[PDB]
Amino acid sequence: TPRVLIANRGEVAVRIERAVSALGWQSVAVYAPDDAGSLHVRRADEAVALSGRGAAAYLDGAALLRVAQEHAATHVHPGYGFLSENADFARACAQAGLVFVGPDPDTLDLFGDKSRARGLAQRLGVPVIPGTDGATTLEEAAAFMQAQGGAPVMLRVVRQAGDLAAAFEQAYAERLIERARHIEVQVAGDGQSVTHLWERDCTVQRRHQKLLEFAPAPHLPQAVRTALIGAALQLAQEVKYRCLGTFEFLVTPGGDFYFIEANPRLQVEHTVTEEWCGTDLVTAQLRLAAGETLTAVGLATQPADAAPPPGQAVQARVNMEVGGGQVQTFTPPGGPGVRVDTFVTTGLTPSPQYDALLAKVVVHRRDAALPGLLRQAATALSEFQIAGVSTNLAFLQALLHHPDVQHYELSTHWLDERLPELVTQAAEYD
Amino acid sequence: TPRVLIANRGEVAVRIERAVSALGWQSVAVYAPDDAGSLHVRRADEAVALSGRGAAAYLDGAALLRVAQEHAATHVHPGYGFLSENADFARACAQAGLVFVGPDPDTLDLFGDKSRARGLAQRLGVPVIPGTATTLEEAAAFMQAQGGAPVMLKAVVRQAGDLAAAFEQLYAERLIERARHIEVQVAGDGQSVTHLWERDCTVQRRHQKLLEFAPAPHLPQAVRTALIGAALQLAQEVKYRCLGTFEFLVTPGGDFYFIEANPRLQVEHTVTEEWCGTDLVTAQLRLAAGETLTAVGLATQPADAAPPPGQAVQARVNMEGQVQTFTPPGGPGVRVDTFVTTGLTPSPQYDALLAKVVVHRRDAALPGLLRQAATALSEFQIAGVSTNLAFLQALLHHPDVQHYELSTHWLDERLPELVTQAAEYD
Repeated sequence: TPRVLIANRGEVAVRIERAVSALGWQSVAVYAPDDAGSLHVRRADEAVALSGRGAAAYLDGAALLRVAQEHAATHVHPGYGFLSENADFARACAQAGLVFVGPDPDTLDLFGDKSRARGLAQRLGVPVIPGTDGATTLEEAAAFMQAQGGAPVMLRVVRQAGDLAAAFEQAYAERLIERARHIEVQVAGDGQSVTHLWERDCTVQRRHQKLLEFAPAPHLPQAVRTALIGAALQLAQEVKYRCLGTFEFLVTPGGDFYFIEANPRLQVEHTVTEEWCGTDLVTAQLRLAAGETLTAVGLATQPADAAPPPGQAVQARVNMEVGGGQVQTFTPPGGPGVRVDTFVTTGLTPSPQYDALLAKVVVHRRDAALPGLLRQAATALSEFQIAGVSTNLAFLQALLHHPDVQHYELSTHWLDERLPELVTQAAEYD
Repeated sequence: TPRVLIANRGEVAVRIERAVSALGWQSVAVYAPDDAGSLHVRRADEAVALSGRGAAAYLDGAALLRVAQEHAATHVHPGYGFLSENADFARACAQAGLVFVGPDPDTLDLFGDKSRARGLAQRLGVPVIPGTATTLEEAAAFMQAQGGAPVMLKAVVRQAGDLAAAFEQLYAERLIERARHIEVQVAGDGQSVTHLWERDCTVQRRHQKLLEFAPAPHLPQAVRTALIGAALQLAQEVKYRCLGTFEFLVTPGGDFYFIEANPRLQVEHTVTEEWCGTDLVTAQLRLAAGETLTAVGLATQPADAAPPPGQAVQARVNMEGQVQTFTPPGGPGVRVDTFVTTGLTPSPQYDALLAKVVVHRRDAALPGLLRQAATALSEFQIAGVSTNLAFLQALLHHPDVQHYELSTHWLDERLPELVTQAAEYD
């Protein structure tokens, strides 16, 4: 029976402890003292204190390897963030007789390298953003910028050939892709075959942090869907992918797409796909790591144009925001069509060592119309009673009532452009 | 846009507010003053105080009709309990231009009368429990013809000589031993009928359900198909509209007997919802407003339709003070339906139900569901009132429940054992 070391904390470590229990396996959690009131502590079958201090304590690869040895772990689940994309760490697990819950280290190395992941995309016919592939010839950043014809470029954002030398100095030539949606494809594999759980749309972002994530992508034509999934399946198949991974794209209004990132791990938003599709991704992920087939783990091996599930779901990230305080009242929404993934209980004082996430609220219904889903999600959020720390709950409600979200007339820059209006609107919910 | 008067309170009234909302419709809630801390007050689009007191307040038919008139309601949802089986009330709604969310009043009468419903089952070939107008010389004659098997009087006698002494404290029927409680969920649009398969509610404390399973664990398909086909006969026969449940006792070899037709939503609709991936209450409302099964998203399907994969169970968390801490479980595979929030003081005018906890998984093996259920309940933080949480845990860990080697008399027989056991979980 596996003994799974959860090399992570917070809402993901809780998540993992619940999939481990569902399998009849055992879990070993780790914690830093400033994290000790976290639900992931109590929820493990056994929790092991780290001698490190902060976020640092969870990133000490050799410390985690000591924990694993000392407590007879067989498997290491890195969750997301921390060491989930660290190929050396995966190697070191492998070396110590531990199975890393993730693809092979060579695949970690590949998808973690901008230049190798691009070249792979290019060799398979998968479009990528126009850019400088490596280094940056740099007086010429101007030359590529001149080749973009007046269109803006990201290093900072450079809009004029004149502004380049000065903006550049502040601190690698990519075309700025404007008016696009962020659409990503969930993959799974067993090392022989690959499959998919369709898509998610994570377009509503605040300085590149995702706030609202939708499965399906609203108002997406099937032809674009089947193309996105086909691209993702080609990437995964080419590396003989094992376990879970997500392939991220920017998609223009007319359905052009650009491969932007391969995340070779579980993601925060895996929850929306779970509730839309009626599937447990994390038990599947664990079983795939332990050597079962897609068919044995209960994932259908399906083509890119497979008809998507009916219904719809959205996840909202509830954040503390910044600030401090001890959590005094904390009573997340529940009941039909709502699911909440957290680590927070009453009397917790969150530590600034860790990100601002307090809870993820997933809302799901079985009809197709977006406005009805947004109304349901706003209601569920309005039932979230938090006292003692400040949150984004009003801001989430302003998002969910905004017309442009109601028609999904959105791009990845939508929110940053409208931040003052949205902050005004949020005071009606405060 | 309909405005639905919710003639009820507590968790079901919150349930119905949620379904009305999903539809883009409007709710009007009602409450007695001592119930004003309930979630169903604030969760409704508009809430109205009753001038009655406690439970009585909610049973005042004419008062409710006055609320409906004054607030321009169009539909009345009676939930379950209270006036949900009251045919006179249903008639009165219709008279006042309010659509009663449930079947026609002639069906409420029929299914509310033991002798008419027995009679219907009999005409249709559906077995009913042997039984009896009393006369002690009808009771003792029946007891004899049962050749020594026990018998119940209602509305428990083991020996002929024990009868008359026992009698006075009425009709008589065979006591059905070693049976499971299996019930079939029906839905109709008045033209056609369909089902969402079965539930098992065998674990009972003096006839009060505590754990309710969908599907019925370790049920042969042949027995499923028969149960469903019997229920579908009963419902097609009355051209049933809306939701209704047909309950049976089932022997270990698969004999079954019709025991009750509940022509309404039930408390344990929630387990079927999670197992099947269906919203029964929005269907029910749409069905009451005259859409077809098809139009409301319900497959019209035969008795032998293959059941959905996975499994689900509901546990009823009961107060059995002021609620100082209330933090229900959550996360993947759990759903909690309540009305309670921190600082509510429960009124002893209303039943002991605090929360329904529904746990759902997509594999087949029962012990793993039980384990999941137990772990969810261990996360339920309640302070200020006493609950049945530890008791519920002892149920979930018991080997007989793990093997589903149960009957409707199982818990009652083992109550001291289980009460001992529960002590380990607090």
